[PDB]
Formats: sequence, structure tokens, C-alpha cells
Amino acid sequence: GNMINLTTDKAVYQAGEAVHLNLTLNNTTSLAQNITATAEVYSLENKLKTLQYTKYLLPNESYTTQKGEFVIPANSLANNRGYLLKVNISDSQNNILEQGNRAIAVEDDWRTFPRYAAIGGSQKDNNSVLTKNLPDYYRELEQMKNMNINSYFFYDVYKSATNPFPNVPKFDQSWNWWSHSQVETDAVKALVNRVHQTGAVAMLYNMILAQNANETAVLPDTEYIYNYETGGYGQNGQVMTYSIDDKPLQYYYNPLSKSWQNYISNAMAQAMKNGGFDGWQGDTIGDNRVLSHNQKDSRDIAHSFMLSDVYAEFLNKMKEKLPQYYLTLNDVNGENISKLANSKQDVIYNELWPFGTSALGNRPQESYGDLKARVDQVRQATGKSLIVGAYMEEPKFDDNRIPLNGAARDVLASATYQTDAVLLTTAAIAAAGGYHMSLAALANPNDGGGVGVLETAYYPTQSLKVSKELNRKNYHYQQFITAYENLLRDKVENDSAEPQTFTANGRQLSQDALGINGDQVWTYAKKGNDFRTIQLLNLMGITSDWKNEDGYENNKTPDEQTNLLVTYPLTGVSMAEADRIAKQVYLTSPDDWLQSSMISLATQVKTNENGDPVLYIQVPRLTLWDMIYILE
Ligand SMILES: OCCCCCO[C@H]1O[C@H](CO)[C@@H](O)[C@H](O)[C@H]1O
Repeated sequence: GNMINLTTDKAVYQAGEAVHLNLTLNNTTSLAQNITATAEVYSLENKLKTLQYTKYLLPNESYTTQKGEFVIPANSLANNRGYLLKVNISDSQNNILEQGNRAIAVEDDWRTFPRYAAIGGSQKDNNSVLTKNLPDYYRELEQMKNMNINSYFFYDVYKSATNPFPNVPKFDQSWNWWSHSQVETDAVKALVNRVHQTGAVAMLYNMILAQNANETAVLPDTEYIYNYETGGYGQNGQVMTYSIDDKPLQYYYNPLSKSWQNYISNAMAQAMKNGGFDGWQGDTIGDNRVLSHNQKDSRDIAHSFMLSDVYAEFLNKMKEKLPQYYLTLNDVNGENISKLANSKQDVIYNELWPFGTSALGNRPQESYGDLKARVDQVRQATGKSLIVGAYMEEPKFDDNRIPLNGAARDVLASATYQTDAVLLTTAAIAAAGGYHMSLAALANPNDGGGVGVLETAYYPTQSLKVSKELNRKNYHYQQFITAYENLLRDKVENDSAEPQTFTANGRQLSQDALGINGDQVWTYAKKGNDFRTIQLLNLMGITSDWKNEDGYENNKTPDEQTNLLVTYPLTGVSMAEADRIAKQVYLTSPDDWLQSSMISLATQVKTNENGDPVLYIQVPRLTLWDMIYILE
């Protein structure tokens, strides 16, 4: 990495707010000398500012800049944009001693460009949320802050589905039968307060229709929902019940019940106000065909309805009854975007599994291309950037602790998460215009002082270690995703123009623009108002499965490429416009060779048989992910 320790006072900024930076100048030399920190402020390719500070330092002496010394004043940056701070530390000979880049996010609120992370109890402490772990939480949240995280998903900090956050000092989570976790409410409040200090929001996870089965009913049975057919929630004409091993765990209420709507909204309002939360991260147990209480005995299918057919109305009622609060509902596998397109969700959140049906058609949602397709489907239906839960690897064991997958064999060997696997999944979602909710503050020692990576639905579980390599590249990836949000997900659509990628020696590397096959440089274009982009995702010599359930048994580090050619056709553009464009082609990558820096590319303008111009773009390097940026 570097030792610049580049830090900002907040995670995110209002346009009318100053950015206070701190940075550390390290005289890593044997010579007493002026050490210079130069921080260039870029808005895409354009250098807006150079900031600069010099301090005379003795050998091995360091100096951290004080409040006021590096600042970007209020009203310096346009609103709802990402920026990059490109820092070089230099000695009195103009040798570069170190370099590090940091994004700056300026935005009204988190809804335009969500960058969402999880917070959850500590595995080493029964999954509890405890005051004694605040130091580790705060350390993780300092890191997420400098990664520009703007929102936080508080997972399993609730007492019960119907009493989510009572004003008591500590409560048991009695629905936790595996580890009997507890929550100290002062811990959750301190967490929320710390999130707020960074400019970020705190979302409370809770079900929307549920009550825990061993608590008195909050409403009488006229409000319950009933099964239309016998299945996994019990018998036709019985209350929809979630059970494990013939013990009822949860009962469900009718989304159309006005009394349930008023109950749960007010219960959430109170819970949220108790914690200082900013909104509701909603969840449902799964879809079902159901009957209202008064229809419970009907065998007439036309008297029944799919719960998902009423989610939009239910949500709209929640918004209306919770107007100052953010609202979203996890749509598992993204099955219902057309149903939910007009609901007043503030953000779209889909938890995606490899076994869901792809937005592509009749195939599992198993590859990087399937993640893009779902991101695009959401964008098309709502205009919003999809937040994706795509948990990585998920080691699983049988009863003899026999591994049921390769990742589980890595667990037995005390191995790490496969760094490039995680990064390629985050790249696939981001390059498509979405955001991979992957990062977690879990006070978990397998996270080695850094932030965790979500591996399973039960967020507190960390079976594999986060290498310092993964920690450091995750940070680079977050800066890229922030600094280039206006190119990735701000009125940017798929482009019908078809870019291709070649080596210097005759191979076409781009083979399947859908991203469903591996062993290729996955290459596709996007189109914004005055630009185009080309995403290059390196899958040379690797498979396209995003989850990497095999762990290290399936290598996910793709074959590094050098001196590639990318062609991009300029159908119907004149030679003079093409020549202007050809001088305005740039590249950036979150990978170590650039760490979000942008460079100019050598480009030639050629034509087809009919005088139609085509850019021939030289790409120095591709490690995992490159973005070409074409001003047009
Ligand atoms: O979209 C479906 C997500 C919910 C799946 C099961 O969740 C439930 O069960 C989980 C444990 O399996 C709990 O951690 C959680 O609080 C509770 O809501």
C-alpha cells in the first residue's frame, strides 16, 4: 500500500461543505530534507486543483498535516459527483517516495449512488452486539469511512420482528437458537452515532410481515395470511408459518391488513427513533400463494393472490406512514422488479444466488454476465442503480465436517478468501452500473484488523481470513467505484456499438459480450451524455462463475495482459469528430498499476470499406478491470 494514511473528516460531502484532509509526509530517507505532498483534485480527466504542502523533515521523521492545511473549500465541487485525489509524496530531488489515491463523494444523499456496507454481531461472542467490541467496530468504520461508504445495513440488531428495538439496556434475541446472541442497545446507538458522524445513514433490518411464533399475537387472526396450497409453509387453510424441524418459528400477516400496516409501521417508527436509525432494510421470508382470513377455506384460485403482487402496495403504504425514512425491500433473486418498479423504494436491493433464474433468460444466475443483466434490468425498469447482495464462496460442511465444496476445504486449511474472486464479482456489478454490498463491520478476528467480506446470508459468519492483500484492493476498488460513479452509473446506458479486444499477435480475446463464458477479456460499451465507456473484465484462463464455491481449487486470478488493442466503431461520426475523439481517449483501473489514476491512450482512427471511422486504442495493461473513457 502506502503510509500516507490519507484521511477525510467525513465519508461523504454536501456541495456546500469543505473537505478537510489529513495526510502524512514520511521522510523515508537517510537525508534531512524538504518532503513534498502534492494532492491533485481531478474530476474525471480534468485536473481541477493542485494542493501542495512541503515540510522539512529529519531522517525517518513523519508529519501529519493539521486541520486547515489540506482543505477543499465549500462550493468548490459540483454536486452529485465523484472526484479523485491523486497524491504523490516527493523528496527534494523529485523522486516519488510514495503514491496513493482517494475518492471524494459529493452528494445530496445516498440514493443516487448507494455504497452500502453491513454491520453485525461478533462471531467470537456468540454473534452478540456488545459494548466491549466498540473499539474494533470503530476501527472498521474508520476504514469504511475512508472508503466513502454512505449507508449501513444493521443486520440482526433487532429484539423481535414485532418489537424491533426497545428502550432497554440489553435484550436477548430469543429467535437465535444456534448461539443465543444478545444486544446491548448502547452499542447499537454508539454505532449509529458513529455512522452519522461520517455523513452516512443507518438502516434497520427487519421483516415486513412477520411475527415470532412464541410471542403473543400482536393482532387477532383476522389479520393473518393463510396458505392456498399445502407446502413448505404448512397446510392449505392454515396460517402461513415458517418452521424448522416441526417447530414454528414465524407467522405471517396479510400485507393488505390495514391494522397490520399501521402496527408494523408504527413499531418500526418507534424502533428507528430509539436507535437514531434513518430507515428500514426490509426482508420477507419468500413468496407464497395465499388467502385472506375470510377466504381461508376457499379452494378457488381466483380468491387467492401472490404475496409479491401486493408488495408494491404494502411498500407504498410504509413510505406514506414513514415519510422521513428510507425504505427498501430485499427482492431475493430479483424475481419481482416489474412488480416493484413503481413502488416508492428509495433504493433497489436484490440478494442474488447462483440458482436464481438469470435476467438473461432460461439459465441460472451463475456467471458475471448474469449479474450485469440483473443490474441492467433494474436500471431499465426504475432508473436506479441496483445494490446487489452476492455473497462470496460460502464454504459449506456436512455433519462430519466433510466439505461440501472447495471453499470448505480452504476453511479446513485456514486459508483466506480468494482475493481475485471477490474483486471480480465486485468489478462485474460495478462496471454494469450497480454496487456490490460486500463489505462488513463484524468485530471479527478473521478480518485481520480490516473489514470483512460477506460469505453467507448470516452476515456475522467469517470462516475464511481476509488477506491484507484483499483488504488493500477492496479499498482501491471502493475509491474507483466512487471516483468514477458519473461514468459507471449516472445516466449511462448499454451501447449497441460492439467493442473488441485483441492481443498484439492475432488473437481476438473478446468472445462473449454477455459475460457468460470465461477465458476471455469480457468487453462491452456503455453510453452517457457526452461520452462512451468500454469495460474490460479480465477472464483470460478463468471461469465466469461469480460465487467461486470451489475456492482455491478453481483459480480466479486471470492471465495478466499487456499491450492490447481495443476497437470501437464510430458509426456515422465524421472523420473530424473521430479525430477529436481519438485525442480524448483515457484509461483508468482500480488495480495496483493505476489505483484509479487516469492515463491518455495512444489511438489511431481507421475506417471500414465505407469510410466509417473506427478507433484503434492501445491498452498498456489489464490485471482484472480496466475502464476506457471516450469523450464524445
Ligand atoms: O429474504 C430472506 C432473508 C431472510 C432469511 C432468514 O432470515 C431470518 O433468519 C436468519 C437466520 O437464518 C436471522 O439471522 C434473521 O434475522 C431472520 O430474518
